[PDB]
Amino acid sequence: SRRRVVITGMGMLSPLGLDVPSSWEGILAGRSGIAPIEHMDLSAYSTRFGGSVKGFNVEEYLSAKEARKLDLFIQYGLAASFQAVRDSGLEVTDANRERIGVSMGSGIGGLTNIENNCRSLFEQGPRRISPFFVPGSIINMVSGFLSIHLGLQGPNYALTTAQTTGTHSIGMAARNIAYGEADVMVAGGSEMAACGLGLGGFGAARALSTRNDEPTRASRPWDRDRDGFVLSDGSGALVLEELEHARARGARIYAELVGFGMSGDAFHMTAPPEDGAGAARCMKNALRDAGLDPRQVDYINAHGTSTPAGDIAEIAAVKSVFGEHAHALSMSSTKSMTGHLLGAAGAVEAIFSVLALRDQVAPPTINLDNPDEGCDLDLVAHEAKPRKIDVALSNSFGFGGTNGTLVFRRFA
Amino acid sequence: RRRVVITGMGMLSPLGLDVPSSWEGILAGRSGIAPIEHMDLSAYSTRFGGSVKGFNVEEYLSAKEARKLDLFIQYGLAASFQAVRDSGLEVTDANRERIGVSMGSGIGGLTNIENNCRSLFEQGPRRISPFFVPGSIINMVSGFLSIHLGLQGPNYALTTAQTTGTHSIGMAARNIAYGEADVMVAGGSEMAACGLGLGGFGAARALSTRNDEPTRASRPWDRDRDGFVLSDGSGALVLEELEHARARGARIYAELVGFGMSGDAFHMTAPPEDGAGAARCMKNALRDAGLDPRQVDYINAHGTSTPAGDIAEIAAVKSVFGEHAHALSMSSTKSMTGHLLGAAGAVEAIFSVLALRDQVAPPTINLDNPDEGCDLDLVAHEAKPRKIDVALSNSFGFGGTNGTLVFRRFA
Ligand SMILES: O=C(O)[C@@H]1CS[C@@H](c2cccs2)N1
Ligand SMILES: O=C(O)[C@@H]1CS[C@@H](c2cccs2)N1
Ligand SMILES: [Mg+2]
Repeated sequence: SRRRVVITGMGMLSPLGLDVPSSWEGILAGRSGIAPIEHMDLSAYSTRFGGSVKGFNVEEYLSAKEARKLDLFIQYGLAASFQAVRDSGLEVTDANRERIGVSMGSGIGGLTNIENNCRSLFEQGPRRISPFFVPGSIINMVSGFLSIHLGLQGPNYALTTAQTTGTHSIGMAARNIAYGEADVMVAGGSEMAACGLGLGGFGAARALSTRNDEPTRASRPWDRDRDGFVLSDGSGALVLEELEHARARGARIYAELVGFGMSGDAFHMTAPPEDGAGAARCMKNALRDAGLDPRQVDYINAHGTSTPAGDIAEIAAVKSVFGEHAHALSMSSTKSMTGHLLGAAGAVEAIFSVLALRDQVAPPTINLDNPDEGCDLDLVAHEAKPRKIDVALSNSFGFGGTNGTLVFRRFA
Repeated sequence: RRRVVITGMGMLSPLGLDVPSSWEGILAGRSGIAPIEHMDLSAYSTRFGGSVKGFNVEEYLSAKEARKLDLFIQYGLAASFQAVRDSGLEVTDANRERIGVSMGSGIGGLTNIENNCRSLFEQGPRRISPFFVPGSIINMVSGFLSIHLGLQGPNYALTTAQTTGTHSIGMAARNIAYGEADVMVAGGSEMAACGLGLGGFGAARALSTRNDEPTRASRPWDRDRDGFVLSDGSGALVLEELEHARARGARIYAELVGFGMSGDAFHMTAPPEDGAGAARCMKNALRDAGLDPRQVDYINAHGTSTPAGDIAEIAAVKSVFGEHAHALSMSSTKSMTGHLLGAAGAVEAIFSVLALRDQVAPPTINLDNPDEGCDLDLVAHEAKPRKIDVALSNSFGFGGTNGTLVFRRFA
């Protein structure tokens, strides 16, 4: 029936680093990747900081010429994907290229490119719109360009489920493998929404922290003084592989992907229900998918965005799903350090969950100085905590009330 | 693996504001293409397209709700509401966890982004709508539909450019087949007819510039074709597990038996001349369905009226079907509707289902002089009544992303 799926390669760009090891080093050290934004003038904006990718060199991956045609979200997605494939040791050949697919998504996609082309249109006229505008801006072009560059001929698609994108991308890619549509998938997400429209759009909704004087303290999930999320950029990609395929080529296996859950809240467009009912159904779906007792869960990488309503909803959802075991597991939000990578959040957080398994350590929730009312679980405040972790869960919730949960397990 | 049937359909297209009106146009060989009226294209090289005419969002949403939502979302919701109504499905506490949605778009909220860009550049960030982000992102058709109807099953959105509608329907069917849902609303929507859209595709020289005869512009496989015609709209299907459908006495249009995907891994905006990726995709879909290629009677082609694209599809069909390529009928309804981009696969799935219901191959209009090698039965000019037990619908998109759906008569 259903085939087993393992993780054999990972890649990342984040506010903490230009690859996985550097990012993870920052995570375990409790380092913030958040700083005043330097690439544009935000004097007129209520939020002037976020998580930028620092010192990205696209020329390690693509020619300058090729890169100029592509929005940053595509460049970031390609970088993460190339890293992951290299990390996997996979060799693409005529014998396997039809069995290797890609599903790299984004929540917002090419907003910066669209903005720049809109500026050209309004100020100069339609003949200043780039000939590469459409292919350089649409969300499926990470999958498109990766497939072209590596020669991948398997299932080729992209999800866009807002802040849940990365999680859904990885889960659905795993389903393709489990049900025999592919043997390998490169999956994850990328995001670069740090332009006027992005900061201004989230600003207009009053969704962002406005702690401009102390950006590194802004993202503080479950803390009583939290005041909205921190906008961040980057990408995560995983090479998912059928177990026997991985074993046959002597691949290094990080972990097994054992469970995937989805649900819809059917509640509100931008706010979760206070009781976290949809998130609870999603996690339960994922645990039953994995054939697990909830007591087997050791670590949860929370969605944990540093919003008042969101953070408390997750606590409620975890208490509902896990009962008294909610007090035995460890749960943390790495968004405390990275900020919120939107569509890429689930991808980078899947990577962190896998590394939590590899290194047997719960990443910290930094800035958790004063836990809010009811936020009385082990939230790994301040410092990384070495502990036994056999099963790790990663949650993402997004606009439209779209939920995703991934369950990873140590592989023996 | 559980069987999946189609129990409801909905549509907005250049030919009509619902399925029956659109299908009437298709069978009559009507063009939905006309000079664009909603903006000033005097300075553009292409000034026509397929618009949705006389859309009344207040049949579906309050004025307040509508003001928050980009047109592509309005179109998607309209098609979705129609399809759910057409299905007769009753959502209850007992089944709401088993009903999901996967409605996608290729480009999404270009018009809304354009309008907000004006506020940003002329006034600054403080004039950006508080609803800008949720009202513009692609997953909001799925989001809003789930909220309005109380659907708590799988909730997601595909964005695979011109293949979106096809992939959305295919992956939704997989959810049902493998037990993740009993019902899914699936398809796509698009409204890219703004300065950025016309200007963007214009800058790439991808559009027909036959401004003097807009209804003759979309001419798939014709020697005088000169690019695609940009169109707007939406399609949605209610997909349902067979026993679930039977239990409530649903009207079943057809069965969805196969879904294939592939990547060309060739070029960003052009397929390979031999259509190798499309061929692999169709073969995958047929194997998924457990069908011999000789069982295929009708193909609703991607058929965009681009030089490279059209010929690649013929080559792919010849490769997959061999001598049977001369027995089947293939047509492009884009000859009449133009190219609905992300919604193309959704409306074309609907047309394939209706081809099965009515036992008729829709025409490829404007096919006056077939190009070299385009010597299959392309149903030139007029609808052709024939036996159709199995119908295939193809979509190919930027990045070389391919999808094929296989539908069969349900007895
Ligand atoms: O990631 C985020 O910042 C947002 C806010 S918390 C979550 C939602 C759940 C339901 C609607 S919005 N997504
Ligand atoms: O739908 C369209 O108009 C375009 C052109 S034909 C198809 C492609 C296949 C491979 C890359 S582009 N998509
Ligand atoms: Mg921080």
